[PDB]
Amino acid sequence: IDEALFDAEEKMEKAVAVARDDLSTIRTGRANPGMFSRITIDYYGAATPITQLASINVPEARLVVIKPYEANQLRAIETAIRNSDLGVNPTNDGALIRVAVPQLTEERRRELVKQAKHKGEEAKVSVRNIRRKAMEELHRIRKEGEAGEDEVGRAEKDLDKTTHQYVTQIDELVKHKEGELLE
Repeated sequence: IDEALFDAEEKMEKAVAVARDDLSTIRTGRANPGMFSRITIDYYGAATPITQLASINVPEARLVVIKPYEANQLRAIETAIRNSDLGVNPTNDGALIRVAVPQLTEERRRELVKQAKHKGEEAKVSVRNIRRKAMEELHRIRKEGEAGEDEVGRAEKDLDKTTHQYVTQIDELVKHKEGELLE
């Protein structure tokens, strides 16, 4: 009864952490390491993100220079960024990669808004399933009489409040990203 509830809340908090991460990978004006973390290369038969194979210094708000842990790899990485949906032009001074992040085209903004909204919807749906799982658990507990009708009743109101609070937090992260996209 407490397990179903305390473990649900913790799952929710975790889904909100994941959502936050996922949303930060969204490309935007003001470059950041976040957008590169989803681009990855064939590193000896398995894949591996550019973010475990290189260091990502961000000089200007609209420039990013990268320093691969291994100098021969420098090229495969440059290829990766050139392939991304990020719509960016890579370059290299032989040991490092220069990447100037063009201004978002207006059409591309609305595009990425839709993406951010979708990630929210995804994370909110999963919070709701976490809740349904524990809610079905309390319903079980009430049927088999392993706690009083008043106990469970209280725990159902508490879960509902907790769920609402985390769904609301995900809408926040969305609205913030969407505002960040439109200036």
